[PDB]
Amino acid sequence: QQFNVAIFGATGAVGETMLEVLQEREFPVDELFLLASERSEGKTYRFNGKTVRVQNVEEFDWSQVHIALFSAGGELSAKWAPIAAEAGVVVIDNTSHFRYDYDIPLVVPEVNPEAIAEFRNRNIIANPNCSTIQMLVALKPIYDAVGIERINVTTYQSVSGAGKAGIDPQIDQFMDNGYTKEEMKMVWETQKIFNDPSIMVNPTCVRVPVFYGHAEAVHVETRAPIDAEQVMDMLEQTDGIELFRGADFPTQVRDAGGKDHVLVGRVRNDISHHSGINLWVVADNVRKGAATNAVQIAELLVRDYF
Amino acid sequence: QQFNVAIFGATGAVGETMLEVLQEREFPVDELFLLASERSEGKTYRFNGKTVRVQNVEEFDWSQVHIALFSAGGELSAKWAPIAAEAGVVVIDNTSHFRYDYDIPLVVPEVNPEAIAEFRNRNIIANPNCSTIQMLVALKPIYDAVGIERINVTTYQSVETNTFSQQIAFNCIPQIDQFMDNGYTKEEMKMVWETQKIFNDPSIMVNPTCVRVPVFYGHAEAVHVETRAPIDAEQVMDMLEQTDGIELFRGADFPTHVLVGRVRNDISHHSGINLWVVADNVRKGAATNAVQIAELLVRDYF
Repeated sequence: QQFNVAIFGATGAVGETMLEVLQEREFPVDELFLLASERSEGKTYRFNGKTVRVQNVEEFDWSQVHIALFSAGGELSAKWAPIAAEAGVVVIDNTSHFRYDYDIPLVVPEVNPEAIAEFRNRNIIANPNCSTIQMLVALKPIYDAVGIERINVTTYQSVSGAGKAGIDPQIDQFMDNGYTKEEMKMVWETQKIFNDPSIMVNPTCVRVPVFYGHAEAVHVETRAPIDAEQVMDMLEQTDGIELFRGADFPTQVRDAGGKDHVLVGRVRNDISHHSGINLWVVADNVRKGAATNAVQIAELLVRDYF
Repeated sequence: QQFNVAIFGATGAVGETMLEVLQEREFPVDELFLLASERSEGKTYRFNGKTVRVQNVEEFDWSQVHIALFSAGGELSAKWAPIAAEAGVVVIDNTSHFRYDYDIPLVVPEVNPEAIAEFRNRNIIANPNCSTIQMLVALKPIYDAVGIERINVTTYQSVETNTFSQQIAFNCIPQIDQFMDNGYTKEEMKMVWETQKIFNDPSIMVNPTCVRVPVFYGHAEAVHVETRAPIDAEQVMDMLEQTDGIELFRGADFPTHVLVGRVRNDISHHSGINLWVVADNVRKGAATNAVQIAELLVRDYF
């Protein structure tokens, strides 16, 4: 069984990464379509040994495809995802646009793959922010074991918007709580994915002068005590996570290792407070994390619903 | 009344900063003596409109001095402080060496000026780590008002070379740091011990994360405080404006004198307070703190 797939925003960095991930993950693609604006039309890419030509989204017949991956910015998704959906395409959307819609599932496949069933509400599934993906993958085993009462998290990214490959702010006027509109969005994404309005989330989204890749410092207040050693064991077993325990010798120092893996380290309890757990979570290639999450959604969608 | 003051480690950066702070604060100095090893002897500095020559510590008569400010490294304080103290000098030591000794006070004048009294034990007062000083001045009003149950703090260094490495997110995974058995570095534990000592409170839990990546302009700290009674971030923002030496910043662009910003409660948890603390010259902070101790010593003890 093979499926027709579109990538919208195919000439952008995430869109290009999506093609690479579909190939690397050996997704059962029959025909691949690459969509962009008129200015990008005619550009060529190689996928599974075949040539694919970018075409204008304005001329595209959506009846050709089963699933579309969108990564061309929120306003274009706002316009085009309803149109693809109406044609019977299931859109996996890598923008902020549909993440907060009550009727649209927001999915991290290691955490809430059950939510994918709700694709039939609107023919759209929302891909979360890489920051939220990273954190939720790392926290889920802890949540499952002992519960989570409160998360305090600091995220770090470049001031310039570059560094997303790693290989070369407005106060929220409604909440009036001192958190920025980005920070509140993380709260809402986190609570949605956990499907748990009782989890308190307190983010600080920090811009750093110069930074390649993305990092988060995470403190969690658990509902039952848990030893750092236990959570390190859990994370080591968990899929998609690479745990770094630290090196005593040069030969024990490791590189990033994975293509799109959640890199975890500095795992430790609050001193004399074992219902407090601390960890840092890193993504070297931010785009590959986002793209991979989107493809994992498509894999499960195809498996259980097609 | 004027006092004879020595600086040991005069040619080091902190030593030079101490000279500058003594001058800027108009400390009542009779004679300033500048001390170092054989090699640095003969070097000159300007102080209070005078040329002062660096001399060898090995040949120095300590009976000349009332107060000495030390910042030549831990082993040298270990060597010279008991020697100076025996000669009747009150030593204010900038190193970590004496900080954790039960009979030596560790003093931040805004927080625990009472502890200076314990200088009579061994004629030594310990100056805290520059990052601990920075944090404790910001937390003191909060501590006084509602108390503090738990502090979680991250300290950041200021801005293949180290410069480039400090820009790579993968280095936030601390593969090559040396950890004590509880998962924390010596450096981080020192912060724990200094905080509990200065607040004179063995019950305050302290959880420090001391990092060299990412880096910010100035010396930044991110603090979460778990209080003993709820307090509004607006109350807290009021207190910090009505405290001298602290400057408050609003706006979501922070980190961007001691500066304090992003002050907010944990959502629906008002006994949680979050804030950033940024110092422009954290080394000058340490020097200033040491000179402040010397000031209270002169005023209240001499």
